[PDB]
Amino acid sequence: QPEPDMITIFIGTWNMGNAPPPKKITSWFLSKGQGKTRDDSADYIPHDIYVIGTQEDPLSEKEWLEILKHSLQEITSVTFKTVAIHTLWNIRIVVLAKPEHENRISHICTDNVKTGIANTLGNKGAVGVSFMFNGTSLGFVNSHLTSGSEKKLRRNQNYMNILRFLALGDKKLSPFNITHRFTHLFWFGDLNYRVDLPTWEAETIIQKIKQQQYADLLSHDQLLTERREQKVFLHFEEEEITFAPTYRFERLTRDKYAYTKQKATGMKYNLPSWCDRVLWKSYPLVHVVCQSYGSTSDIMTSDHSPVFATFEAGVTSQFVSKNGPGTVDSQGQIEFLRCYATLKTKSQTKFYLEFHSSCLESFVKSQEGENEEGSEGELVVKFGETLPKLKPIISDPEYLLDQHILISIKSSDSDESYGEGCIALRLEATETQLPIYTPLTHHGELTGHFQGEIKLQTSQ
Ligand SMILES: C1C[C@@H](c2nc(C3CC3)no2)CN1
Repeated sequence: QPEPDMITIFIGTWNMGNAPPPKKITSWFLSKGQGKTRDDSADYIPHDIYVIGTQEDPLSEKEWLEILKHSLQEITSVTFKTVAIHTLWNIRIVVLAKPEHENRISHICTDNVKTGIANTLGNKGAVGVSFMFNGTSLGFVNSHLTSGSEKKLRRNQNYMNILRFLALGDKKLSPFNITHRFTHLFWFGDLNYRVDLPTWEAETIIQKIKQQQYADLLSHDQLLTERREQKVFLHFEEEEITFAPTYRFERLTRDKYAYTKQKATGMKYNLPSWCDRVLWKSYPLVHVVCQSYGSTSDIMTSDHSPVFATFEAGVTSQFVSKNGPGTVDSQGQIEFLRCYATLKTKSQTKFYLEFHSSCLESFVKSQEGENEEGSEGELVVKFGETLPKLKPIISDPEYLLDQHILISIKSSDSDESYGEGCIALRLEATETQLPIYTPLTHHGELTGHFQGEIKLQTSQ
């Protein structure tokens, strides 16, 4: 039975509006409704992994697991195994996988983050799951961010608290937050970003939705505009939105958007918005292809419609050689040549690098770089040809070219990371000096760049 080099992943997000679901929710898992939808000819083909995020979920874990498993069994005739379930208040994440994957999945983590202080602590935050699928790390975040059209900045703050404080993946990757810990990271939920148009334009917006003319609405979507201005979700992807706004509907129909201000809304308007979203971030040059992104039309218990997204995701096998794991493979090496970091910091400390990768027995600390001034104000940290030669555990190019090197640049004075990035070993050539580049971030915000050349030796 061969190990896969691709799997498909279903991501669902649904704000259930504190109501039980209807008796049939299969359209959700089949990616049927509006937007980029899945071909009828695939309906019986199970996804490898289903990740369900709910918000305002009134069900017990048991109640929801029974509905989910019975739904998937009805669609696929497969009895899925529960990988993980984690709930914070009424925010929940469930991960189900095909039974054949049970001994491919390991290192299962769960965590949550509560966002806000005093007033603003008590119902918003995130839950997450991570695990290994053979040689591939997968992370999943379901977040319910702050509501309200005039709180986009609070949403952006919620995002930065969640990526700082959600403790998933390999705790040895200590300089790295979740945005660097996984081959593939999926972040979804009721992100609560709104279409920022005047209240008076509510009926105009509704008209546009009935005409399926989303362009003038998406140009005002706060998540798209905040992302374009690098305020949030830096280096994440989202598939083009081709489905109607998923909020705020009258319940038991989808024929009416309920946007007017009410006591129940705190006298806020809820103009039709794409609150419910799926984004991802994968390591450079790993296969990830969105194959569906849309909303259901027939699930009407909530004032939100469910959103689905499906992905092809590249995966690698758990590699064993005669040598590694448990020793180095003298036939392999990674050399970083003529490298320099460009940092936005005003601080004058010395800096050193750390190289972290599951292709190394443990992380490698460099010597300090040489600080110079850039022509436009910047700190440039030069490493020359002084960087430690990295000794991978396996030299086989079928393994090594699929790996990645995480880089942290740290202050000698404080040992704190000023920037984190990732370099793919999927090179155009081995034994050849080739340009490398990564942006550097810290707390998910841009702090600089790392660039130079790499020379990779494999056993071929
Ligand atoms: C309910 C179970 C659904 C299902 N059929 C299959 C295979 C074609 C035999 N896999 O799932 C069909 N109707």
